Amino acid sequence: AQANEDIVVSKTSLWKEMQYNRDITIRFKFASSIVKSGGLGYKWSEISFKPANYQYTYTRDGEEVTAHTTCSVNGMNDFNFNGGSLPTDFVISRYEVIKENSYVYVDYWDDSQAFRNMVYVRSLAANLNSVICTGGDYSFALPVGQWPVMTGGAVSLHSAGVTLSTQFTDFVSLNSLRFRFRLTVEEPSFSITRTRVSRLYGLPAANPNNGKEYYEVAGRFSLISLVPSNDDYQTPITNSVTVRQDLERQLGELREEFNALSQEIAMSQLIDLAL
Amino acid sequence: AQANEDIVVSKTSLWKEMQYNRDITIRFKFASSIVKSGGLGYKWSEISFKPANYQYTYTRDGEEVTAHTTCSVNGMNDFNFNGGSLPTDFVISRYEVIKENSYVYVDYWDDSQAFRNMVYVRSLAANLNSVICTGGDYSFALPVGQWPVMTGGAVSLHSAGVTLSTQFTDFVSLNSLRFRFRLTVEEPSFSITRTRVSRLYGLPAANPNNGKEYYEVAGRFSLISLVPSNDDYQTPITNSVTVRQDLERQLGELREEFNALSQEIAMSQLIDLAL
Amino acid sequence: AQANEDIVVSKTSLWKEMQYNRDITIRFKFASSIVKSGGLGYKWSEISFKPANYQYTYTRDGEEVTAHTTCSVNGMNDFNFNGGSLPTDFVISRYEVIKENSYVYVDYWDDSQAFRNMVYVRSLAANLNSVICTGGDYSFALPVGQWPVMTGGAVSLHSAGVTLSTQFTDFVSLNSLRFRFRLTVEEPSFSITRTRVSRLYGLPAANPNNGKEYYEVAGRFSLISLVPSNDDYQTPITNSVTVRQDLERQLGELREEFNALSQEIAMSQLIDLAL
Repeated sequence: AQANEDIVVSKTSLWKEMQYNRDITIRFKFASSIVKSGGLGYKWSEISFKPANYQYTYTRDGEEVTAHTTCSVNGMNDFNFNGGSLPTDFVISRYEVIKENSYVYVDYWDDSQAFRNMVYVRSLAANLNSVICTGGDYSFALPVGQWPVMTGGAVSLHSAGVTLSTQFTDFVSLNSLRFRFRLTVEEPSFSITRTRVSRLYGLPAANPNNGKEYYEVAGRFSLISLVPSNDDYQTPITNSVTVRQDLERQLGELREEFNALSQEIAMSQLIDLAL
Repeated sequence: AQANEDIVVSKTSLWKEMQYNRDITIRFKFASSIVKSGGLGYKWSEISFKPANYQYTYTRDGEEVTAHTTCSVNGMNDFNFNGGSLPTDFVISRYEVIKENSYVYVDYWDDSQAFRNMVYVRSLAANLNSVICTGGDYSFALPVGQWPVMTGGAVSLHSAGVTLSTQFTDFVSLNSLRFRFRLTVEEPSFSITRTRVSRLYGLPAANPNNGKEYYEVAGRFSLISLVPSNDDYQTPITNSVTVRQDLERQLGELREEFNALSQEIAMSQLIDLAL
Repeated sequence: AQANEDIVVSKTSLWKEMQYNRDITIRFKFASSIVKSGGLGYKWSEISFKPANYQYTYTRDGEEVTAHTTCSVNGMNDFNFNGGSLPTDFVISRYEVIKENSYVYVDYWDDSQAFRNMVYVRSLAANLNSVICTGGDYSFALPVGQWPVMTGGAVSLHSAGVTLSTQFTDFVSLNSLRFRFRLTVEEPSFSITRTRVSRLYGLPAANPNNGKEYYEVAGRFSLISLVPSNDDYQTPITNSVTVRQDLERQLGELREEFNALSQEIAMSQLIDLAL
């Protein structure tokens, strides 16, 4: 049997149960959200994860296959480090770490025949190989003084159950395959340099990629889906999203008031610099 | 005939028409969005509603059924109250109130068989019982002076038409059932203490829940859906959302601007503290 | 024959293949996002496009049909204009323009039968006529100085391929038809007045509607869709979205910090009015 088979286990007039058994190259990537509190610059608000899309195009056995992957994390632990109540001590209100109790979700999609009209799926199963995700080096750019660097962190992702999901984005909506990963803490630990914290396992949520373009893991998946017998039917993929108009309005009002305040401030500095 | 039946009104080679007639306990909940303008703290920008999720797990007749509800409002009336044009007068540029002209929407979903692959439905109907919803007690936190409190408001929710809908979220996407509700004013009227306004009907948007963990209304729904005869197919439920990336970018630019302005202000405040 | 046909090209127990061929009135609309940087008010951070919803109701040949149209743009170029490094020169960090290399997407939907349970489509085609899109006059509200006005700009929208799409919103979710448009620059150019920029082509992202209520283009489409033979099945349309809760949380922290800073500024300014 080919590595990229496609078989029919039942076929009525309009519908047909098509089996698919195919190899895949999941190339995903974390993405971090860094919110820094105001004042001088010595207090950071959040260092968390954001679901991250990554579209690529790889080579199958004489075919070019475009893909779309989306990495997310669930059940992460919220740590924090506060060394003083004054505006000049380095503090991080809340930063996220990954351990055993957390999980790493990866939605995957391709331009192949398996994902063209997939809305129903049974007999789902996959053979995935394990990889090692290592964190990088994030230099907290303080206004003045020293520059602590959050450096280190290694954690091994192991295959787990598989499910379905939907990758929503501002361009495409994809009925996609959801691969789960569990975590086993590894030897390289992450530590904030020039600080009283070190030798704690996990992965940091500042620079997980470690300056990499992606994390690669190869796999195979096997399912049975409902596809119309005619191989010309198409399910809507693209999107045109206008969600959270109330949020857009809130942001517009905030920008208006912020421009008014900055105007008032620079006017106070202009009158105080017009002698 | 049972209360939670499951019938097969037809069956083809792959698909099947199934009828589902089931009892439900809609435990829903509102959620308010408050926005406080800058300046001193006597001026409020908006007090509105937001679509509010609530997931839970209730006992059926010997089954534990996990449920998921999402409330929302439409056609609400935007009242205002301005005591003057000064920084020190209490003013609320806009706050939302629920009345007869408006409608309340409640999306409902469960982990039962009626919802697993529900994409098509007909003969939809439900017999819901009416309830009462009373407003809360929201104490406007003013910087200095007395503390006005929005207190009162009671409206009875009457059952109306039933339809389908979709509960999108950052975790799950659900093909759900949409109960509609109309409103009738009641005797308890809402009013702001220490203010020249009172004896006006409706339900405030500051605290509708009245501190209740949820509002509860029982119901029953009967319908007929198209499901695959093989009860192993699964429709995609989970999500990994990255919608409004342009909005994320705008928020990042606004954070950068506000951090730079706060750093400027803090430096200008600290230069005067070196004597 | 008919202009609004509905044919049955095949039929089985529960499903069927229907062919719909209908005339339509695509009344779409552009929308701009004008972000103004802080400071004094001479510096503009960005002027971009945003996907624009517009819903209406128009008269077919004795039928009154409700419709919904969502415009978007893709591949738009980013131009910039800096007059100096000072706070007092009129600078536009970025404004978006449309040209040949770019494309305009229009997702279209009606309440007619062709869209009631459309999830699968084949033999999709369309005949569209060309229209003209022209820019208005966006006067930049400079606090002091002259008044630059971005004016002009005209482009011819020529039809292109048709596909499927999904219009998502905070209210409705529509499995819609995606008409694509390619562009050819016209003679009327866009120019900012009292400024050293003119005789450059494209469409300004400032006021693309030209003060109009919509841009109307007639059309006709033909397709072949899979529908339940029982013409009573309904697919979920309405929504209740709670997406980007983390973004809402970041915006709320931003608002709290901004209110605290504004309170500090206002107390600092009020303490100097006690004589």
